[PDB]
Amino acid sequence: MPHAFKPGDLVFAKMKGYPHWPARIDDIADGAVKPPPNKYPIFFFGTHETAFLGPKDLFPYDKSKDKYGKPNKRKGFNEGLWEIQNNPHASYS
Ligand SMILES: c1cnc(N2CC[C@@]3(CCOC3)C2)cn1
Repeated sequence: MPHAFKPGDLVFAKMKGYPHWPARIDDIADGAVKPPPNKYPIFFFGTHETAFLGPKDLFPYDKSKDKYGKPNKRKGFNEGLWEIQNNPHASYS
């Protein structure tokens, strides 16, 4: 049965106005800005942007990839699909 989300988990993350997007739950570095309550730091592959999202917008990657893991015209998306599939735990700093 599912656990709560934890750093390192791979998802498609949904934001208003964008397609479900390959992403990971990030760690918060020592000294770094914490998310608001009930929110997770989401790192979007390809764009390499961070946003804070709750579980309603987080779809586990394994379950969702057949639906959401197809090329998209949007900037950074296809790079994002390569990242999540090929090196999802790398440093993208
Ligand atoms: C400015 C502000 N937010 C933006 N996005 C928020 C979600 C998004 C999906 C892929 O990367 C992150 C795009 C883009 N530009």
